[PDB]
Amino acid sequence: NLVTAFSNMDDMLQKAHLVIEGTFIYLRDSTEFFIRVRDGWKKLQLGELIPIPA
Amino acid sequence: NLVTAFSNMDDMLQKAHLVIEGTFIYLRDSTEFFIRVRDGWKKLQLGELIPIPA
Amino acid sequence: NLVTAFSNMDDMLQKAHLVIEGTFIYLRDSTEFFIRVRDGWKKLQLGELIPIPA
Repeated sequence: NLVTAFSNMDDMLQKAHLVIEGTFIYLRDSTEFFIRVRDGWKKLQLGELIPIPA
Repeated sequence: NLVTAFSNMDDMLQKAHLVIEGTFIYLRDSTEFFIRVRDGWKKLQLGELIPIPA
Repeated sequence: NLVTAFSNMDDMLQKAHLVIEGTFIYLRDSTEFFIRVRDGWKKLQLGELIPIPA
């Protein structure tokens, strides 16, 4: 539907049925993103962390 | 606005006016993602399929 | 929450507190995408512009 999150990848992996296909998944611990697709997930390619200006 | 989908890329290509710029596009057949932008689309870089745990 | 936008990267960089972590950020001028994460942003890897069919 939109975007949800999990503490980490393993939490995401065990809750495949709680996420509808085509939804974005944020991993709080690693600040990474995955997408729930048919029969699994796919990792979104993200760049290096851009620190917030002072 | 958010996220929509098409069966495949060609269906997406012929419906450019049905998707507002800045929207995410899921291709059901290839489980790929595109983003509708100014004057076209851009393919989102996704990783290999991560199979669901047994 | 979902998706928002800025004219360009610099406008985005000065408004870090206007975007909640886990939100997608579209840059109108460069038609690029970033994601607001913990302590900053991360650039989404996008492909070359796919022109709209005539």
